[PDB]
Amino acid sequence: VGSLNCIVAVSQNMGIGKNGDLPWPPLRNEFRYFQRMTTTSSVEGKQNLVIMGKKTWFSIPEKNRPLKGRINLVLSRELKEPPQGAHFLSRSLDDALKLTEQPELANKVDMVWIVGGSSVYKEAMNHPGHLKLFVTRIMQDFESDTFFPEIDLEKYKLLPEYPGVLSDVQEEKGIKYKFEVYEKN
Ligand SMILES: NC(=O)C1=CN([C@@H]2O[C@H](COP(=O)(O)OP(=O)(O)OC[C@H]3O[C@@H](n4cnc5c(N)ncnc54)[C@H](OP(=O)(O)O)[C@@H]3O)[C@@H](O)[C@H]2O)C=CC1
Ligand SMILES: Nc1nc(=O)c2nc(CNc3ccc(C(=O)N[C@@H](CCC(=O)O)C(=O)O)cc3)cnc2[nH]1
Ligand SMILES: [K+]
Repeated sequence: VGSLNCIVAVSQNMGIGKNGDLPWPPLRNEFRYFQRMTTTSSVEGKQNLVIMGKKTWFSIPEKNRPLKGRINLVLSRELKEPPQGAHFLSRSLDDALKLTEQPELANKVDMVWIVGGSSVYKEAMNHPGHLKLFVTRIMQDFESDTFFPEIDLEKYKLLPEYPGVLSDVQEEKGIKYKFEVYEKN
């Protein structure tokens, strides 16, 4: 796999989660952005793969699992088999990427998206070679118990724009946010 994508939404205090859910009220267009970015593939015959930790999997409402139109892979050191509805299970990020090149997934996976949580992001972001980080900056503090680190501008560049990503401040339910894209090579 020659590129990875991470996608995350963060509060001003770097929060991503609280009590097994998001720290903020539901932002429907932000969710639709997540859906669009992770699902969209114009390569006929293939789907994108989403990789996530176990707590992130159980944080998705059961009626939306597995995430439709995507191959869903969960990371766990304890399971077993994939949780009910998930397509695949791997014991590490390295194992997950290796799995995509084996016969079952060989001609089936287009883009790989890392969708959380904290550990999965940390390792992906240190992974050699090309990485893009799609970061939604929610422009408020929210009480949180799970966090995303400050991005190191030594390794990553904030792209001034990116095709298909809106550049202006967004607002839903009185909450302002903006879509950012970072890249390292
Ligand atoms: N705002 C946002 O963009 C997002 C928010 N969230 C929020 O974050 C919280 C969940 O994230 P977090 O608490 O970080 O948990 P994770 O989703 O990362 O789940 C943690 C568990 O996943 C497994 N795991 C994680 N990394 C690896 C690895 N590299 N290899 C093998 N197994 C791994 C382990 O399972 P085991 O113990 O079975 O080994 C671990 O205990 C929730 O509040 C959720 O709502 C989640 C994603 C994005
Ligand atoms: N940008 C971004 N925003 C997030 O909310 C987000 N959340 C997580 C993990 N949490 C979740 C929670 C629910 C769903 C979910 O049910 N998504 C469905 C419905 C989308 C919609 O309502 O429009 C999906 O089909 O993607 C996805 C990820 C990871 N990266 C993110 N990245
Ligand atoms: K496709």
